[PDB]
Amino acid sequence: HHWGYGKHNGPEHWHKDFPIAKGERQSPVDIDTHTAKYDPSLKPLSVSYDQATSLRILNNGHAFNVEFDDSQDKAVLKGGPLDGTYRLIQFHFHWGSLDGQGSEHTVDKKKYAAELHLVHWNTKYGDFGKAVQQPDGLAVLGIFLKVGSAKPGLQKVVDVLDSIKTKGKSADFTNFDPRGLLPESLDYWTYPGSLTTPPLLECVTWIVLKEPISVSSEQVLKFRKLNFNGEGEPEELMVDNWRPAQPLKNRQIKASFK
Ligand SMILES: NS(=O)(=O)c1ccc(F)cc1
Ligand SMILES: [Hg+2]
Ligand SMILES: [Zn+2]
Repeated sequence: HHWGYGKHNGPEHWHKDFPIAKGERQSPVDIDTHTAKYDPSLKPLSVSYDQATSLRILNNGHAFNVEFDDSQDKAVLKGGPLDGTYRLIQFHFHWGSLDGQGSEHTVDKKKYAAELHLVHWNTKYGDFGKAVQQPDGLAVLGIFLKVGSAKPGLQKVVDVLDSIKTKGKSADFTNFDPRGLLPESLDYWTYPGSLTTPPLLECVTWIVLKEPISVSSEQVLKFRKLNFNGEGEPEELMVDNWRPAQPLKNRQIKASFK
């Protein structure tokens, strides 16, 4: 009836309705650290999230998204491998049923427990819908999450999950500061890719951070208690909402550090 991550509508079937799945610049991919080219001409990232306005949080049956007011240049990403300004529209996570899987990108075949995606769109295109029709319309900042110590800034997110347990539920989520989810260093790898969920459009410049953030076992436990199903339908726990690594093909992954 629609795509998902189950046996019958999972990643291995998406190509049937989304032919782009077998394309040339699909994500995610495995980051081979020994083959990434150090590119000294890449500039440092400029993450300016101080006037950021979160509006709400919702469960959409695939994951949960925290949405921001993107009608103005209030929270932006610039510099790095980018030309122009990209406005923050929302962020979400991909996670697993077990601590040893959950991330979409891998490092030297290594899978982390989850992965954060901060989605931005190229302001030169006017709105989000126009950006997805261009090769450089989107910029997604990806951060790996590892099980260890509790992350203070993640707790607000964790406290509200209970109010959006099933598909379609939302709740107001104001005054959330996204800066509390970043690691100390902004060293990164970059490559041309795509959305990791249908429609799988190849409009993305991926920026994967080297240093992961650590979150407590209890914090990740609460993610696994959400539901794929809407209210009143049989329960299907929301876990393993990740796409396996795709072939690199004719692409090169660059690194901003030696
Ligand atoms: N997971 S992701 O590639 O960052 C993604 C971003 C925006 C979407 F609308 C759908 C998927
Ligand atoms: Hg595109
Ligand atoms: Zn994502």
